[PDB]
Amino acid sequence: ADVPAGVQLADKQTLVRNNGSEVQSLDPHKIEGVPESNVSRDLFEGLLISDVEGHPSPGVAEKWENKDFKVWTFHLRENAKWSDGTPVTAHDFVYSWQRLADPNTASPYASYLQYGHIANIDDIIAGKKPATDLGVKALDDHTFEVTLSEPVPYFYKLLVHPSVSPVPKSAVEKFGDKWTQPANIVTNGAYKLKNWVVNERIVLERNPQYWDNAKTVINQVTYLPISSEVTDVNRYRSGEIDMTYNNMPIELFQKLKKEIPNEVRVDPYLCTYYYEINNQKAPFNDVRVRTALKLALDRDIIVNKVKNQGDLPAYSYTPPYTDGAKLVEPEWFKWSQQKRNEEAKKLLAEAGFTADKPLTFDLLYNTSDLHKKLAIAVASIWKKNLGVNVNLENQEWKTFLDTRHQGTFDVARAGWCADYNEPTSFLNTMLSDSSNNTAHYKSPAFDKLIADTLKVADDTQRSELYAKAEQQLDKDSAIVPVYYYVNARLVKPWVGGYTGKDPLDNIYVKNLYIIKH
Repeated sequence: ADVPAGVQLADKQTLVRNNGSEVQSLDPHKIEGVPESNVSRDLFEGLLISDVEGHPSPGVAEKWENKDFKVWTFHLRENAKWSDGTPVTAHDFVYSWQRLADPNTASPYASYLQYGHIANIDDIIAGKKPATDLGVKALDDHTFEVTLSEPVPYFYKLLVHPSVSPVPKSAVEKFGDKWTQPANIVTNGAYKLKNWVVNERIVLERNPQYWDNAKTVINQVTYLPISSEVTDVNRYRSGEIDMTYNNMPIELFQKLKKEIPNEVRVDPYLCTYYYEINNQKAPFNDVRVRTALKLALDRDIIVNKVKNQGDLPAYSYTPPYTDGAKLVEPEWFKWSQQKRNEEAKKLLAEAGFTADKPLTFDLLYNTSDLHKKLAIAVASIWKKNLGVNVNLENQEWKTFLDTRHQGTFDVARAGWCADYNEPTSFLNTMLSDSSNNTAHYKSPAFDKLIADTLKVADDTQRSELYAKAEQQLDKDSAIVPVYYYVNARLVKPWVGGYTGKDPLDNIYVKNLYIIKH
């Protein structure tokens, strides 16, 4: 943390943050969500980290170079250490990235190594080559070298993500699945795990072995698993919570802006809210069905009437403000809703749906006041505008993610936030073989367009290919884009260090501080 000259620090430097749900895991290779990553950034530190404004900055690596954007060499700081006092080395990273790549780890982010194009990743993921064949090596204890199969100019930007953070081999091997328990875990971020009560709280305490520990101000941070945005706001206003999760209650949001304007933080956020269609399950394997749902959804109603929190109606997967996005707004988005509805009704009728045999399916969402209210509204909009019947089903976060990976669903509420600020952070998740492809979308044409982006050595050609890839996704109606999120949350006046300038919202508690109040 960088405490401005003249600010008075509170005697007690403790923080309570709501985290939206119970985490899937504390193991960096078994996680894929925002709640998981929120805790991960405090416990595990990779090569690079985001600074307070989100710029890729030195993490375990103090400096790095690239040779033709294909061979990246990371110089690790000599004083990087784990919470048990042992050094963080290049060998930790070799082991960790191999474990991420190994099919037996079954990481939801195994494909992150394909996104960066680390040498031999496809064969390793497919079980054709051993994980030890991955294009990574420790040149010495403090030098980690990464070899890519093609030039990736933005490669370093990927390295702040939890999936590429180091894990302690000794603990993993000795304790297996219980390595993340407080008594067994070993961490290298600014914090260490003190307590973990499932569905109650996660308590982290400062890690004195952290290389930058002298600049850490908060001594303890608690992460709560409250999925009710109303409850989160209530416990924030009661004094228990210092920072809410960034999902706001429809019930209370308007009032909050007028009641505590200075505490309501609303900043740009590179995330897209959409309805994920299971593309491999009939009748959703029919583009006419998918297009009808996409068109019959009234974004103006949802975004400006039901939600009204500053979100922008979406027509794409990648947010248009992503660095490098030069997207073409589709013609259907410019139409009137009635015109969209007619087209939707016509396509559904074409697909074989009548009043006698209407389209009926499930709408899965993770337990939440916001998602339930949006799902009820969408169910109503689709019933009125298209004559479809929707069965709402809620599931806890971890279960919900597993269900989408399993393909045991029809339509699911979804949200994707950038891992790095570049269009492929979104587009790569729709590749036929992506470990993050929960839409179960497989398009050779889409795959080709993205493959071509690293075959050109020009940003204008790359951007045009990204625009074409979005048009392909849109023509196939892979998903139902709803809106581009805004990062809205409540932050107590005494919480210093949260600028809200980072569009990826990669917060580190080590950068925050409590002002005397």
